[PDB]
Amino acid sequence: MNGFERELQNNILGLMPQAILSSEHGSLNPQQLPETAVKLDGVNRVAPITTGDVVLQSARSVAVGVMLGIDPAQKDPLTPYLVNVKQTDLEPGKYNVILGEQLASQLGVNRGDQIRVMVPSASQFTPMGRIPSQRLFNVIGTFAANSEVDGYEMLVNIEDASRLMRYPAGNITGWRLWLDEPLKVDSLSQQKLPEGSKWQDWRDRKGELFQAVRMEKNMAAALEHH
Repeated sequence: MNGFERELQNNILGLMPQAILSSEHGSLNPQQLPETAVKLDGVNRVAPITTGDVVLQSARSVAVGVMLGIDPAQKDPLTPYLVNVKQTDLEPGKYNVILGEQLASQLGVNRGDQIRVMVPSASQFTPMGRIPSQRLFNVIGTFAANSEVDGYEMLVNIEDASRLMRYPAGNITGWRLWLDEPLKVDSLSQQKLPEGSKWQDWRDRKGELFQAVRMEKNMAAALEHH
């Protein structure tokens, strides 16, 4: 690689979940499967996460995002890129949100504004048709990492995220993994997993990027026989 793999890993895969150990169906109960029980190879850090695709509406515009619900007390890879805002302000029940700076710009919002956050996946039935699980969140700041995630990721309190996802209280999406070697997810996904758990990874969202990694090695293989 021309630094290709290193750049992909530091600038794309650094700032998004590389993999998540979730439950087979629906949400995960961390009393059933606690952090202590996450015993896995090739993993150097684990953290709880609640994540999903969201639709955002401000006073002026609409946008798509990826909600990262985190334990505010634990450092996230985005923590160094926070712009004049502390992650610990994502207190549970406050429905605060730190937006990627470009996502904030698309929405025309600044800290002190509210945005409506919808999870159409988690819609509730009514006699008048299905409505998205939704709630207003309070913008408290931004992050600026100069990465694509600036345009769509947002950080919220994990419990607030779980509520929006309509999970049972105390449940989470699963355990976010940081991998020694994130380009090896295909092999890592084959390892022994806790019963009832399922592996997912960054290929779900960045399929063509993973294909590029594979095909660029194939190219090396084919064009440099030596």
